[PDB]
Amino acid sequence: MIINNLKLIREKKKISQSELAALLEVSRQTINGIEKNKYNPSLQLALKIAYYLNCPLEDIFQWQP
Amino acid sequence: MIINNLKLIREKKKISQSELAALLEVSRQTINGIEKNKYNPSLQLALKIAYYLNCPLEDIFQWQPE
Ligand SMILES: *SCC1=CC(C)(C)N(O)C1(C)C
Ligand SMILES: *SCC1=CC(C)(C)N(O)C1(C)C
Repeated sequence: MIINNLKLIREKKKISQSELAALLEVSRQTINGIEKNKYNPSLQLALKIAYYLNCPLEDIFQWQP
Repeated sequence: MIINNLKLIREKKKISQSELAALLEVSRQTINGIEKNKYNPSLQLALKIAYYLNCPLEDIFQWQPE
């Protein structure tokens, strides 16, 4: 019930997974897992992802009732 | 570290803790713990809070860059 646009946005910005993972200090596998909807990040990791992609968080992770 | 403004925004909007809790389907203790900086709201809960408070999530929850 959270939609995410992480892969689309990352790719539009021409950032690789390995590049984003290093900024975030997480495994590339964890970025990939999020992109593929296998699990969601904690709030802090989500905020760091938004910070390093320079997009509002709700552009990347969307919830709606 | 995340700094949050939930108390301030909630009270400016005249929403009580139990009111917010009901709307979000969580306990009042959960809302209070976020506001007393005990408790870490999940990404989903944070998104629900931003949705109903109708503020950008980063107005409510701010990561301190590090
Ligand atoms: S930062 C917002 C943003 C950038 C871009 C990748 C061009 N987008 O499609 C959105 C609007 C998400
Ligand atoms: S929605 C943004 C917002 C509303 C109000 C509660 C009046 N605020 O102080 C901010 C700017 C957080």
